[PDB]
Amino acid sequence: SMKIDVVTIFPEYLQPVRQPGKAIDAGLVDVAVHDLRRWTHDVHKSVDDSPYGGGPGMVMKPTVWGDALDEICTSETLLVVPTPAGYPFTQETAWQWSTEDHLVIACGRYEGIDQRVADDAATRMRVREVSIGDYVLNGGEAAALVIIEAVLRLVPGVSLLEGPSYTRPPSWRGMDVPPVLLSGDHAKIAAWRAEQSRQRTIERRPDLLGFDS
Amino acid sequence: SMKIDVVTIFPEYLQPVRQSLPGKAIDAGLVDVAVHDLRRWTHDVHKSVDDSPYGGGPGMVMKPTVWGDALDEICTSETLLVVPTPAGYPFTQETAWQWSTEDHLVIACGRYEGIDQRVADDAATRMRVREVSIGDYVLNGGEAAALVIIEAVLRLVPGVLGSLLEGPSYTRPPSWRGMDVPPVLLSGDHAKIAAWRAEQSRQRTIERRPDLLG
Ligand SMILES: NC(=O)c1ccc2[nH]ccc2c1
Ligand SMILES: NC(=O)c1ccc2[nH]ccc2c1
Repeated sequence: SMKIDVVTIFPEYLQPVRQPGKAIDAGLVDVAVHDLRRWTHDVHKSVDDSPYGGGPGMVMKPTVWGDALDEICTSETLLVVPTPAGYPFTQETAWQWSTEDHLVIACGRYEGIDQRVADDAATRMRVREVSIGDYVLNGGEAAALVIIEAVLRLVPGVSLLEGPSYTRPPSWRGMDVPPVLLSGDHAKIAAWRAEQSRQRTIERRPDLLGFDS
Repeated sequence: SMKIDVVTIFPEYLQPVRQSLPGKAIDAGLVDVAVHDLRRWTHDVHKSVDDSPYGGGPGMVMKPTVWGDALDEICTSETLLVVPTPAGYPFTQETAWQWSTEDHLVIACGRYEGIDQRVADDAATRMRVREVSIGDYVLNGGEAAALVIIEAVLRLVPGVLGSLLEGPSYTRPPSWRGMDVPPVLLSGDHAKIAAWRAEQSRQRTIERRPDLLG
């Protein structure tokens, strides 16, 4: 069983998590979404301020985050902070996190979260700053959705690129399913599929096989 | 001015990003995101979208006749057809920049073990097709990848927003739970601040992303 808390200033953006939806329905995992502004005290509910040292944009204040995480996290929590400057989130990471009791995902907006939030949390719990890929999102919420989906499907009770797949009809718009796939010859099918995967990995992801680019 | 059509068997997944678009950008006709239920193009009363894989194996494959009809209706010769797949080329910020100038993106969201390959192969004979992965992890389907792609692309579209890793950022208060903001940031020596940030970036990139440094 796993508990996931997501903290965000846009809780409505996390609704796609209800599809993970079937997983929540079957009660293996519970996912709860929290509005960060719940932990503000001024009437303007401010969560951001200009950066020390200058630069464009705003930084999320540590005070509000600290109060939220104080309430939501325990010492057993794995605190996950999406950020383009994070360690890479990979399938290995997803396997690792799949056996955790409690994930808390802190979703940043603006130019990021004051670094002391993660630093303070790390004195009490395990903290993981991670990137889901080399592109810029408008905030951590889409990353949270990717992480949740990748992790939940590995929870107990829920190399080379995959080649092309085919299903019926065997001829469509004058394009035939590769004949070997209709042959029923398991050895020849396995071989053809390995060759397809090789071509595809070399072409699209040569890095996976230890080649440049 | 970009139109994005997304085709999926879970259209509700994409509704929050649809509603997150700034009214001003929609009012100015800079952007439109439309989401379509793939089952609109099914042929049978059971609204079947998948079938068993030729050659055997686990899971199911999405039917080419259904996808073929959907894309026939939605795509034109000017369309850039995006197909999220773990077997794709990597989607990066460079990709997002390239696609941000397109008039029409169509994102085909697959489930199970993928879409019959003839769908993309046939589409590629009359439009540009891009199979892409958003990272090295497995999702249940393409919807979360579509969300990522839509966000990354649209924030580059002129209007809709109205190397090395970045280092740490700080804001008020100057002291918090025993941790001080690095005094250099308060120094008013902006050449020194820039050099400090550069070194923080170098150290963080070495620690977290050595791949970025050859
Ligand atoms: N690529 C990422 O993982 C990423 C990019 C931008 C972001 N902004 C807030 C969180 C976040 C994550
Ligand atoms: N990592 C990806 O981009 C990814 C993983 C699994 C998927 N299933 C369907 C589309 C898709 C994309």
